[PDB]
Amino acid sequence: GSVAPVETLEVEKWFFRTISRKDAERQLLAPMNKAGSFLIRESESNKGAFSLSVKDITTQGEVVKHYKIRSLDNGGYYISPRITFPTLQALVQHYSKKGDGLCQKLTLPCVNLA
Repeated sequence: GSVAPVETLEVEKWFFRTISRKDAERQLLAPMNKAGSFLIRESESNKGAFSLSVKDITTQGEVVKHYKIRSLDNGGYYISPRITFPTLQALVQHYSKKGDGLCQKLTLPCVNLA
C-alpha cells in the first residue's frame, strides 16, 4: 500500500520535550487520566538528559511527581542508578507493567490532544 509520512510508534505524551514543569503537570493532574500517565520532558540545558512527571494519587491530594533521567553513553537512561535502560523507551516499556520503584507504573500516556 501507500507509504505513510513518518512511521509513528508513539512520540505523544510519554515522549515530550522541555515543556514547563507546571505544564507537563497540568496534563497529568487532569481528571482525564490517572497514576501511570506520564510526561518525559527534556532538560533545556541537557547533555541528552530528560525529566519525568507522574500523576501521584496520594492521600494528600492528587500531586504529580518529578524524576531525573540522565542519559548515559554507556547505559541509555537512569533514574535510579540500580535501574538503567538503553533508551527511555525501554524504561517506558518496563515501567508500563511494572513501575519498579517509581511508585506509579505507567498506564496511559496522558490524554492525546492534537
